[PDB]
Amino acid sequence: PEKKWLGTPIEEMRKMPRCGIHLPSLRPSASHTVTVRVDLLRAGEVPKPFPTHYKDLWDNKHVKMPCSEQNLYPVTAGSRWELIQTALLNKFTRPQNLKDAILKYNVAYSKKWDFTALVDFWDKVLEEAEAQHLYQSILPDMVKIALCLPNICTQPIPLLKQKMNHSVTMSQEQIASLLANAFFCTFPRRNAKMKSEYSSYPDINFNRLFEGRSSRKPEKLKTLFCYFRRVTEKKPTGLVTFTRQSLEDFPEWERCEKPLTRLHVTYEGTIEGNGRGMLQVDFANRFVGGGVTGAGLVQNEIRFLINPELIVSRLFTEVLDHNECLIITGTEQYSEYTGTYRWARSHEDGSEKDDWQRRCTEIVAIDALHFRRYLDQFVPEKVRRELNKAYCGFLRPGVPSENLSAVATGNWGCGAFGGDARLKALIQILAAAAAERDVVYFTFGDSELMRDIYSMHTFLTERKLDVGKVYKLLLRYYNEECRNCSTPGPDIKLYPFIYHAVESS
Repeated sequence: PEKKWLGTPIEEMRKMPRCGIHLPSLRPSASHTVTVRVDLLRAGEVPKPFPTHYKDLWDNKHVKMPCSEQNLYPVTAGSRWELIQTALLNKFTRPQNLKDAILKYNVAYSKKWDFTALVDFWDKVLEEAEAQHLYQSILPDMVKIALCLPNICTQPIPLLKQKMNHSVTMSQEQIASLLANAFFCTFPRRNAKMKSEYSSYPDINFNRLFEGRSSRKPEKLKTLFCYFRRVTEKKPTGLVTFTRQSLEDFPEWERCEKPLTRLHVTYEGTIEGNGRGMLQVDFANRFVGGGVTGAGLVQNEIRFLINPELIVSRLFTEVLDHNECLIITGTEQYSEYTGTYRWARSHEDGSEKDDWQRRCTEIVAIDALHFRRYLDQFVPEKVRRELNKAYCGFLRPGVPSENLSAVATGNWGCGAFGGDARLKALIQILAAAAAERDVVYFTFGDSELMRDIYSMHTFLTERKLDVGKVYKLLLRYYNEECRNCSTPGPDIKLYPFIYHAVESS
């Protein structure tokens, strides 16, 4: 029988907080927006906002806040924020009450936004007492934090545009207020099909969670209301950092002399459960979070539900270009799940916090390409694209490699997305090697794949092939077995080809 895991013992892999650099003082800079009072930051205390009082920017470089005095609506032109306040400061006893409240400041979508799934959740899925608690406690508490937005998020939030290398660090409390607003669909300029300014950003308002008959919707709502119940009953005290990273220069893959690093590979366990303290790869959509606020539940998006603070990145994160990723440090897990997705129960996150009061949970969104024609991914241009995407996700400029955790990852962009698991494993191993990080690879039930990955890594390591030598083998595979292949896949597979090439010298 196959073993459960192979390679380096997982406990010998580096992880946070132990491996981490000494953090300098948290402070704003040209590359770092910090929305809280750093001098008053104290463990277990809700951070205070900086500035003390709301300051507004309504322009193309910052989030358009719903509480802006430039957020106008027909009443003459009147305050949409005052209308939002009046709409939401009402008693809800039936789901149509919530629908009508939300539509008061979204009149243009009165017909276009269906609320069938919300109605069904409220009346059919919840028991009478659960529904009562929803509308007597949770929803009014959600309204309170949402309408406190100008007192909570006092500092303009910059848009993380393409090509920006920039960080935003905000409190979990600030994020809660932002997400309560997203639930009540209050963010202006984020709704229209013909959107101009925000066409290159993901949806943020939660309207599409309320629509349709999908049996998935009630499980999404359960998971989000678990979060909203938690943060309203006990205000979170941590910080979260969102960093856009955009690299212009990449390794010279054909000549790279860096050695392969360590590997732990296993067909049991999960990235979030067993990669604690490690850099956790989110198998992302280029629109980060993908369809999380609307339809379907695909590769990675479950993470955005169980760590819902990740969702707020959609407010300010432009669609990722090929050379870009988003790194999120400090999100908390609020829910556990089974499966077929179903909310199981709440989660009490036990992670330690770093010196900036950020939970030791680092997630990187990197989007694989889709391969609608299988052989496309072996073309050198496409191998390099994926290498560079992974490398951007793994690299930490100016951080010594000894202070970097192992990368916790798995079958990135494979299955129905068209990626070949064995190629993608080797691509991630090479990118990790170039960024000088070890790899913890979860195959999620596939024990033969675990063995095949371990066997290849062992062979390449023992024969002392560096990144460049392995890349050259991938080029040979393309040129000799793929370029002229007239069938969907070649007769000789990649790993067998690599073994024979090296063994024949």
